[PDB]
Amino acid sequence: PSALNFDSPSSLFESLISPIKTETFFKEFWEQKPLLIQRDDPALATYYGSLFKLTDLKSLCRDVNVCRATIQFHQPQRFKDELWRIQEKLECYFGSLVGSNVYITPAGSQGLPPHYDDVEVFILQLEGEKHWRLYHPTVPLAREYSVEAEERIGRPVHEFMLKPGDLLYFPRGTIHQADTPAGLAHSTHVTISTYQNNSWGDFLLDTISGLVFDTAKEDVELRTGIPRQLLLQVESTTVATRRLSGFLRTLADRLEGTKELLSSDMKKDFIMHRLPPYSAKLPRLDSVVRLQFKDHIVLTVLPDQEKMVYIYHSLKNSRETHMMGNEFHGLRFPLSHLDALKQIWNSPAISVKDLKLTTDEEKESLVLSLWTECLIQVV
Amino acid sequence: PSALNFDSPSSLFESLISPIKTETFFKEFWEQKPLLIQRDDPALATYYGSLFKLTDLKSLCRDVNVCRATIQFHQPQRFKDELWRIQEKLECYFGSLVGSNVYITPAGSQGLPPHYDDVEVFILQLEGEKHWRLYHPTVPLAREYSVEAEERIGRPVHEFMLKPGDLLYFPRGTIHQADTPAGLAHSTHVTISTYQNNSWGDFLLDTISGLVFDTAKEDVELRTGIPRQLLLQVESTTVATRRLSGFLRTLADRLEGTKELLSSDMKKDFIMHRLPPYSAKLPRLDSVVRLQFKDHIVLTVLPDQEKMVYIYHSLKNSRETHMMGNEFHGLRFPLSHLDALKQIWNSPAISVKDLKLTTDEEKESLVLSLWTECLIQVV
Ligand SMILES: O=C(O)CCC(=O)C(=O)O
Ligand SMILES: O=C(O)CCC(=O)C(=O)O
Ligand code: NI
Ligand code: NI
Ligand code: NI
Ligand code: NI
Repeated sequence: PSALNFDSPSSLFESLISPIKTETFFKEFWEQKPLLIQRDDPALATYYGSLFKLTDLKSLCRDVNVCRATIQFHQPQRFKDELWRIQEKLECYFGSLVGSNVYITPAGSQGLPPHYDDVEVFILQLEGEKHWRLYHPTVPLAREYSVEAEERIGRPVHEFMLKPGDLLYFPRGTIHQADTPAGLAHSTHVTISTYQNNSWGDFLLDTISGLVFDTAKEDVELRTGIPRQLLLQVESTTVATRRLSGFLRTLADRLEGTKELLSSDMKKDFIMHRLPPYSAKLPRLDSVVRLQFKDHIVLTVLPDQEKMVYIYHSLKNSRETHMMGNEFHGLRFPLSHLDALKQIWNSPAISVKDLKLTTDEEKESLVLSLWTECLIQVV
Repeated sequence: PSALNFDSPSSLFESLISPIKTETFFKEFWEQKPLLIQRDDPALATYYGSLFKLTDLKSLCRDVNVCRATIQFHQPQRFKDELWRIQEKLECYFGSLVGSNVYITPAGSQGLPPHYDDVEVFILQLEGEKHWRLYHPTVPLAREYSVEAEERIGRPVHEFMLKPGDLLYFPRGTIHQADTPAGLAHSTHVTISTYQNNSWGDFLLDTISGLVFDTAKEDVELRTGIPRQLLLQVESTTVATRRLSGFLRTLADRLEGTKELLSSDMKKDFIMHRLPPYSAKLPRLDSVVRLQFKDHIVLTVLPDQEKMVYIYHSLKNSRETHMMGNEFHGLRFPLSHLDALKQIWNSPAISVKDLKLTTDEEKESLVLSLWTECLIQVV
């Protein structure tokens, strides 16, 4: 029960934070307060120790980093399978990119100075022990990374010692600092982070375009031009703001009677950069098929590059470049197939004929396209 | 009085639409209805005929185009000085890009089919005569260009014959079509268009980022994360919309007590692409200086590339590439100089000492920087 169960994405997250119940996690901890899970499991401790060892550093020696005294290995999932398998499922579960960093510090040495990150972290102690001290956030759910002055963080709210097998979680903004106790053993943990720039402010901005565009199609006021030279001014004018206020309110109202939101980049960016699935009968129109690798698929309606249904998937993504950000697989379809696509999605199973399409050739053609992209499966 | 007065941008627009008064224009015509200005001025007619001749086509023969029967020369201001001088001032006046196209059609031949443009046009008859027919807009102040079916445009609302010296204006969305009367003479006019994508919907979207960012800095709710897998869904959820509605309303309210709006790209794009000014004593701290080429300057506060005052100008822009869009001059300053910058702007004159800056070296240094960029002038 303490071992990681990779059956499903949700089954994995359950085991990762075991014995804490997921229901409890999201209810009292997630994006609220830190959660220390000290364990007593020799097996899990040994498992954890396999995720990344000091020696793994030499075997693989931008990849690493040194902070005066602390060695940081970036995105180990590009080489370590177990982690790739872990973070992959985490991405499916959270629906957000999930990267990780490894921190290695020698005995008796301090680590990075007091600071707070801009992501949700999941710390796993792999080797040795680390002295942690968490402080109250100066910026709850902070959006950017920052270091703070000791004269500002106040006094620790929670202090502890992590050892192999333990797991530490805390929301973005949580000020922290750690050091390796004097002695012989060095410390080694990996920090699995997610939910970066995945707030409502990001969602609002990632959907406001489609809203304005759809609304302006019926409100001539939005289609009206701006004052002359407005862009040449050095200071905004009350009218302009007053005007924009009404427009925001109009948008608001229209939204209530809305059921569609368009992702300008969020969806695309996620699928485009996420990890590929851990990978270490031909359909007829009489067949019964269903989506596979759903947690790796995404769809939206965008211009041709008129408006067509686009299917983006990450089955062909590179794990060697995950999160390194040093650089579009899918399918294009006419709106007429949208509903059909939505049927396939929700339906746990479905017959090719039941597709709400015009003719059987396209009824088949479609499922045949999806099949070549490894998205469809026959029963 | 009918001749074009290039003293100032505003003096030019006045002469362009002469004898119509600008006050009348913006009050009853601009973005409202078409305005036909038939004239009787042999001088102006001859002037107009110089702006672009059939022969100018050969002298310069993506540049041209042929539509079955109609020849379209694109962006003539890249070679014709008078036009460059005209459109430049128009850009200063409108604060929006101002491009132009030339249409040449032989006698007795129809032109493009019925359609409506997505820009504010200013048609100038240069040679010959053209039979015009305007129809009611099917999409008032349309945002995109489109052709319409004769079975839809209804019956002409205004019909006329343009001849050298005349000027025709109509807002975007105004359906139209023209043909060259049978005979000997061909038609030649230039269409000066502006205000493309310069609506409130564009402004809202071009400023919403800075608003959310500034608001989220005090509203933790905006900083809160989105539901898991929200980006993996195929259909929005009432909650999400309801949520976004409140956020829009919050933004609205905050705006009322706001006095600052940030341009994400609008300003930058304008200066970056506009035309350069028509171009065919060293300052001391005791000097009295004032901005020159103001209508060609713009400022905003953006990340370093922390937040610094950026000055962008178009004095070094290429007229040969204007509006061809087949591809950043300015200065960087610390916020501490912003107010000083704003002083220089509003002030019709000002002494270097009066700059609200810390020390005299920077009081001078600043004005010296601006001076090398050709922005400052001494009295
Ligand atoms: O190990 C350390 O010194 C601290 C690492 C850290 O800041 C983190 O895991 O977020
Ligand atoms: O000259 C023509 O045939 C029509 C040109 C046109 O559509 C325009 O000037 O907007
Ligand atoms: Ni950290
Ligand atoms: Ni310690
Ligand atoms: Ni037209
Ligand atoms: Ni005719």
